[PDB]
Amino acid sequence: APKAVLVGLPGSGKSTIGRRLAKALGVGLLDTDVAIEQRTGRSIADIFATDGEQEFRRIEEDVVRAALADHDGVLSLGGGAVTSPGVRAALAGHTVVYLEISAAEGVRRTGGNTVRPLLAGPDRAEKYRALMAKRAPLYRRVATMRVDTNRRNPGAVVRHILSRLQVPS
Ligand SMILES: O=C(O)C1=C[C@@H](O)[C@@H](O)[C@H](O)C1
Ligand SMILES: [Cl-]
Ligand SMILES: [Cl-]
Ligand SMILES: [Mg+2]
Ligand SMILES: [Mg+2]
Ligand SMILES: [Mg+2]
Repeated sequence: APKAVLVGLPGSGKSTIGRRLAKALGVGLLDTDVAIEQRTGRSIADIFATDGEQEFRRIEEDVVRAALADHDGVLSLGGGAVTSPGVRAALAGHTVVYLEISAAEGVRRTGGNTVRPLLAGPDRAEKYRALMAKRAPLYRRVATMRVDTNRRNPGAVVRHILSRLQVPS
């Protein structure tokens, strides 16, 4: 089972923190979005476009649950996985690091050409605020450590992580 599960909105640093925390802990990183693409042979965008979000969430839940059982390193969950009650259930007992980010920073960090079915223009900031407002309690409900990625150098936030995993609380 994972040493740590990372959750948070798109732009919260899951891929990069993932990478640094994993190196620090000395194991592999698995991103459940990547795992979904590997298992299905499909892009996430095609699943959303052609089959819809609800089908995506069921697939995702299955993959997340498998990963929680079979992966031994750092696991990063796609931003919306926590909207699935079964995903929340499966996370019980695990170490769950919530990467918290404000809307301004998250919006800036997600504005390139990455395809994002649930975060595409116009009014991307409005869409980001809506995801944040809805998902905030869900992230909080599952997390065991929360770290602020707004301003600290990643390498830093991670220190809050390696150190924090190690001592009581
Ligand atoms: O915020 C979301 O719900 C998503 C985030 C991505 O990681 C992908 O899992 C997908 O585009 C859905
Ligand atoms: Cl790594
Ligand atoms: Cl899901
Ligand atoms: Mg990096
Ligand atoms: Mg894709
Ligand atoms: Mg299916």
